Amino acid sequence: KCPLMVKVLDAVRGSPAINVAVHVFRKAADDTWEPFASGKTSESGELHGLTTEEEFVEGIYKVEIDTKSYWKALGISPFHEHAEVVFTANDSGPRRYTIAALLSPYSYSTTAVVTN
Amino acid sequence: KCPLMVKVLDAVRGSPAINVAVHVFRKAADDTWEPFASGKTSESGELHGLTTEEEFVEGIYKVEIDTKSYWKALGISPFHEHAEVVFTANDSGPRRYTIAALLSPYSYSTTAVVTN
Amino acid sequence: KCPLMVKVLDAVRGSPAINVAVHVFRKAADDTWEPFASGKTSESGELHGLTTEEEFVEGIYKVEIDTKSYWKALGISPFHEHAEVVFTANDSGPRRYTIAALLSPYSYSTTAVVTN
Amino acid sequence: KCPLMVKVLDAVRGSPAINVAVHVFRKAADDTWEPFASGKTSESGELHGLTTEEEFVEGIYKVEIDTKSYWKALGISPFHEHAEVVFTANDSGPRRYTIAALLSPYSYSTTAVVTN
Ligand SMILES: O=C(O)CCO/N=C/c1ccc(O)cc1
Ligand SMILES: O=C(O)CCO/N=C/c1ccc(O)cc1
Repeated sequence: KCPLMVKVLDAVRGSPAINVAVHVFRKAADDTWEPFASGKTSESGELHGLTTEEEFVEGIYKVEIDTKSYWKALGISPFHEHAEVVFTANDSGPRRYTIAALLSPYSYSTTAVVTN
Repeated sequence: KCPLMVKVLDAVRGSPAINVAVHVFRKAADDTWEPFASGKTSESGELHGLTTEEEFVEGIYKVEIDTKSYWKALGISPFHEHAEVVFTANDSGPRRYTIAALLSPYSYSTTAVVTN
Repeated sequence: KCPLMVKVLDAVRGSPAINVAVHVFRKAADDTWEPFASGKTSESGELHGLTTEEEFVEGIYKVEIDTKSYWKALGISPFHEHAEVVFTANDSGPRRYTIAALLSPYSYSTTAVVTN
Repeated sequence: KCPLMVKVLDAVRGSPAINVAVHVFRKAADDTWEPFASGKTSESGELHGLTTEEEFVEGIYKVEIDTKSYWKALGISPFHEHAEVVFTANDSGPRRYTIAALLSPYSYSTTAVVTN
C-alpha cells in the first residue's frame, strides 16, 4: 500500500484543506530538485497514490504544499509562499510515511507519522 | 456514526500515541465537571465510540488527555499534567468532531476537525 | 526576576495577541483550584508581573488563556472555550516559566520554556 | 531596528534551541536562490543582525533552519533535513519580521510575527 501520503488541515475553519496543490521532488545527484509526483488534496484533505513502493527509493525528498493559493482562494492574505517539507526516506524503519500539515495564515506545523 | 473522536500523535517518535488515557467531561448546571466518557487510544492513536448521537447534546465538554503518564512510560520527563481541550458542542454545524492532539514533552498542539 | 510569564501570538494575523485575559489557579490541599493570579496580555502579547518568587511555591498550577473572548472581539467564532495549561511548578527548586501559546480559531499550541 | 530575526525553541527540552545554523536566501531575477545572510542562534535561541533595512529589499526570501544537525548533536535522529520558511518580504513597504520555529524530532511549526 502507498508509501507516501499527505494530509492537510485548515486551522481557521477546522476542516480538511481541500484542493491544495502538492508537488513532490527528489534530490538529484547534481543537488537539484527533480519533479517526482504531484496532486491535489481530496475533500478529506488527503492525497494518496503519489508513488509506489518500487519507485520510492531511499533519497532526499521535498514535499511542497501550495498554501498561498489555498488562502488566496479563501480571500485571506497569507504569509508563506508554500510549506516545504524536506526529509530523507529510508528502508530499515516504518514503511508508510504520512506528511501532515496544519495550516494558518501566518503559521503552519508539519508532522511525520512513520508506521508499518 | 460516532460524533466525537480523539486522535493523538507523538512528535518525538513520529508515531501514533498508543494507550493514552482520555477522559471526557460535560459541564453541569452547577458549573462542575461531570464524568461523561473515557477510553485508551488504540494502536493507531485513535479513540472511537466514546458516545452516541443521542447522548452528545449541546453543552460544554472537556477532553482530558493524560499526557504525563504517556511520557513517563517512555522514560521522558514531561511538562504538563495533561492536555485539556474545552469546547462547546453545537447542533447547527458539521456533525462529526475530531479532537486531534500532537504531543511533545514540553509542548502540545490541539486542533478540531468538524465535518459532516 | 519574573518567575511566571505568558506570551500569546495570533496565527491568523501574524501578530501578538493583545488584551487576552489570563487566569492562574493553584491546586489546594483539598484538591480544588484556588485563584492565584490574573491579568491581560500587553501590546507585545506578553503578561508579566503575575507573581513573585516568594508566593510562587511548589504546586500544580493551571494557566487559563481566555481565547474565545479574544476571537469573538475579532468577529471570529472559535472552537475552544479557552486554552488550559496545567503543570507542576518548582518541584525541584525554583524555576522561571514562560508559557507560550499560538492561537488559531480551531487550533492552538502551547509550549513551556523553563529556566533556572 | 533589526528587520529580520529568527527565534528557535526545543519542544523536547523546554528550552531555546542553541547554536542552530540558519541560512537565508533571496530569489534572484533569474529565479535562483542567492545567498543573502547566515548565522547561528544564541543562548537565548535568537539570531539577530542578519541584515539591515537598506539591504533587505522586496523579494522572496527563504530561511533555512538546520534542524537535522541540531538534533544529531543531541543524539536524536530526526525526520526533517531542515525547516524551510519561504515568504515574500517588504512588498508593501518595509516591515520587521520575526520567524519563530518550534522543534520536535518528527515535527516542527513555524510562525511569522510581522510589524510596521
Ligand atoms: O484525525 C485527523 O483527521 C487528523 C490526522 O492528521 N492530523 C495530524 C495533526 C493534527 C494536529 C496537529 O497539530 C498536528 C498534526
Ligand atoms: O519563553 C521564551 O523563550 C519566548 C516565548 O516565545 N514563544 C514563541 C513561540 C512559541 C510557540 C510557537 O509555536 C511559535 C513561537
